[PDB]
Amino acid sequence: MGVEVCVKAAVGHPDTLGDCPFSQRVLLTLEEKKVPYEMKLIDVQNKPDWFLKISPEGKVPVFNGGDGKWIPDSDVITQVIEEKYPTPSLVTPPEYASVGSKIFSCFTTFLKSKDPNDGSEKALLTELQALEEHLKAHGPFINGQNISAADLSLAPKLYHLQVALEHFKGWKIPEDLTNVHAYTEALFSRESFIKTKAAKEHLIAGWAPKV
Ligand SMILES: [Ca+2]
Ligand SMILES: [Ca+2]
Repeated sequence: MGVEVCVKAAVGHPDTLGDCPFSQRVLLTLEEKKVPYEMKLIDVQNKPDWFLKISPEGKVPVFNGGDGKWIPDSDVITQVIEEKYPTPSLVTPPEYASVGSKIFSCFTTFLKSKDPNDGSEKALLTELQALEEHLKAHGPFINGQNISAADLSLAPKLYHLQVALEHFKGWKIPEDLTNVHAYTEALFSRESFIKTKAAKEHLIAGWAPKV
């Protein structure tokens, strides 16, 4: 049957797409593979019962590939989509799987930090520098000329990084990391990314209580 995906609505705005980066990874995957799908927005503070019946732990995103079940976990979901819709191939080589894997967590720790000298900035910078070296050697995407799964996993997280760190801390990725800047400027301007990203005010609102 028809492909369907449940994703988070923006806080306080039930008919507006939210900022959940795992949801966005899934949506980016469907968009780039040109798969038709229906999107269902879930108010995670007011979940509807029909949703609780198919997602009993309230987990979002969940994906229905037309095979009579709803599955969680954006890793698993994007692999299922890869298997079902092989072209374009978004397979990322295993040796590039962990590229930028610590960026989001380092970002969250630095964002929530209220002590300038606790070392979280240095850690974030170290991970960004690793991304920079990888992109220099193997760019422009994580797997060269063709976009792939690792890009679609990483781009939503870098979007959070840029918007939230600039807003809350007035912090920006250093300009000498030119490959990272080319990377984020390229990814954020893709039609798929513009279509599936949160409005910045909603992303900022989402981070406000956590900060
Ligand atoms: Ca709304
Ligand atoms: Ca915006």
